Parts: sequence; C-alpha cells; structure tokens
Amino acid sequence: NFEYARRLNGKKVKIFLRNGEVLDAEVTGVSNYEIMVKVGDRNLLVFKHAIDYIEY
Amino acid sequence: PNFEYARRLNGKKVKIFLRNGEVLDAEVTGVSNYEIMVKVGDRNLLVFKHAIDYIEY
Amino acid sequence: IPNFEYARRLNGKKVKIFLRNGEVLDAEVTGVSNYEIMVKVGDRNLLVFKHAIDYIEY
Amino acid sequence: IPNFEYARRLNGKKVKIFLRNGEVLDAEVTGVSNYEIMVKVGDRNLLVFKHAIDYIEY
Amino acid sequence: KVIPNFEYARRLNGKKVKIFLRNGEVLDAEVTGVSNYEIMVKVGDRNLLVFKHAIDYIEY
Amino acid sequence: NFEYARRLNGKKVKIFLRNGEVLDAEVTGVSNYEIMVKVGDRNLLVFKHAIDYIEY
Ligand SMILES: [Cl-]
Ligand code: NA
Ligand code: NA
Ligand code: NA
Ligand code: NA
Ligand code: NA
Repeated sequence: NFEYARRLNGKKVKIFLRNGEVLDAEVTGVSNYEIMVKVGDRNLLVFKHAIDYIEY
Repeated sequence: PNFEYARRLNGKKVKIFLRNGEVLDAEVTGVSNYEIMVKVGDRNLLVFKHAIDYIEY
Repeated sequence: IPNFEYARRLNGKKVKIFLRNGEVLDAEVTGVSNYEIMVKVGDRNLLVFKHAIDYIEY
Repeated sequence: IPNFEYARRLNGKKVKIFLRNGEVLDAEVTGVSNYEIMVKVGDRNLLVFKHAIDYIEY
Repeated sequence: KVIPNFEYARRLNGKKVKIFLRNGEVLDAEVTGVSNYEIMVKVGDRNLLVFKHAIDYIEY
Repeated sequence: NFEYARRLNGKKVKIFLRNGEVLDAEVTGVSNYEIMVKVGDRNLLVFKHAIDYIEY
C-alpha cells in the first residue's frame, strides 16, 4: 500500500508530463491516483497516469 | 485506499487537458471512479479519466 | 457504490465515440462491461476497449 | 468485478484486431485470458495484450 | 487455483520470442522470468526487465 | 505480489521511458507503482507505468 509520492506533499517539484510539458508545481495533496498542485496562481488536479517522473 | 479529489469537482467549471492535446472548457455534471461527465457548451460528454492529463479548477 | 459507472447508461443509445487514435465512431451501444463497450457502426460489429476511448458524446 | 468479458465470445472466431500501433491483424482467436488474446495470424502465433488493442471487428 | 484462462504469458518462460513494444521497438529475446506485470528477458548480451504494459504483442 | 523490480534496489540501471528518454539511474527505492532513483545529482520519482524496460 506504500507510496513514495505521498512524501512529496508540501514540496515544490518538477512534474514531467507524458506529453512533454513540465509543471513547476507546489504539491498540496496526494491521493492514490491524483496529485493536487499549485502552479503559480493556478490550481490543478494532475492524474498520476499522465506523469512520467517527478524531480524533487 | 479509496479517497479521490476528483469527486469534489462535481458541479464546477473546469478546464480539462486531454492526452490528445484537446482542451475542454467544461462544467462537471458527475464523477465516478473512472469517468467525469461534463457539459461543453451544448454538448454532453462522458470523459474517461485515463484520457485526462490534468484539470484546472 | 462499487462498480457504479455512467458508461452503461449509454446502453441502447446512439453516440459518438472519440478514440485515442483520432477516429470517431458513429455508434449504437449494444453492451457495456467493466472494460469493454459493444457497438454497431453501420453494418459493422465492434468490441471497443474503454482504455482506447478518450470521450463519448451522447 | 463479475466474471464476464465480451472478448470470450470471440474465441475460435475470425476477427480484425485494430491495434494502438495502427496495425490491423487478420486473426483467428485461439484463446482469451483476463489480459491477453491468443491469436493465429497466418502461420504466426501471437500473444496480444488487450491493453494494446483499440477495438475488434467481428 | 486451476484457472486455465487466467494468464498465458507465464507459459513463455524459457522460450525464444519476438517482443513488439509500444514504440515500435522489437526485441529478439529469450524469456528468463515472468511475473504479474513484468517479463524478464535476455537480448543478446543484455538483461532486461520489460513491463507488460509496454508490450503490444509477442510472437512465439 | 512478487515483482522482479524490487530486486533492482541498489543497482545502477538504464531506465528506458515511454517517451524515448533513457535514465542512467541508481535505484534507491521500489514500491508497487514507483521507482525512486538518483540520476547524477538529481532525485527522481519514476512511475513504473512510464517505463518501457530496464537494462541492468
Ligand atoms: Cl508509446
Ligand atoms: Na480520480
Ligand atoms: Na458489437
Ligand atoms: Na496494462
Ligand atoms: Na513507448
Ligand atoms: Na528519489
């Protein structure tokens, strides 16, 4: 049941999305399948399936 | 092992960024484990979550 | 509510299925399982995997 | 998830498998598991993963 | 526990196969192990762990 | 339950991602769905769904 992604809550990370976009993202919440982020003044729900990797 | 944030989007205006590069300016009309129902203008869509990259809300 | 899904509510309806490959199916839905949607497209019978669908207009 | 798949109805049948890579397999189905479809394409035996299939015409 | 139509990939263990990957790469491989989600192979001198989700089909 | 990827913990491997990228990666942790790696001085969380294969 363990996941490392939960430990990224509160960090500001780079999310490398599957299409080539990169989000500079403050992580505000993590669920089994989603990562909630703030990107500047935007709030996003990011699906983990759309992420390739995260630099932190 | 069950909680999801997407359920809280029900009833809200959102921007859905799809894996194909399309962007939907939508109102959410329902959310299930694997689907998000939306209105886009006059159109009614069932959107599979697997086809979504992210949602601005 | 285990296994609630909106897709099976499209059973018996005329829909437009937008596939991940860019194709759009003008379809009549004849069955919906957990992972598949059965459709008629003109004279053709198709088994469509839900994972290959982006969205459905109805 | 109940024990039902429409893909099982295609066992032993001639079908066209439309793959996510754009290929279309003219296939005879020789087995169906939860995640795979076993086929004969000409003289070739293939194990096809369902996740790689967009739809099947039958 | 005896479910014939559960997983065919496990029967590939120890066999020569051609693996067609989702990006168009093709592996001329020998299977050295199979798990629920992975296939272990030798390709030439190289040892690879291949995720099944990255495989389109396998010729055997 | 069993997975081979867990046995790569502590190894330096080449991770071939679905976008065509290769990571020269030291594996520092493995969960059901993630592989934690060091790539040079960068720390990454890599999702297994984004990996095609790993050379080890
Ligand atoms: Cl790909
Ligand atoms: Na969700
Ligand atoms: Na059908
Ligand atoms: Na899969
Ligand atoms: Na790929
Ligand atoms: Na790491």
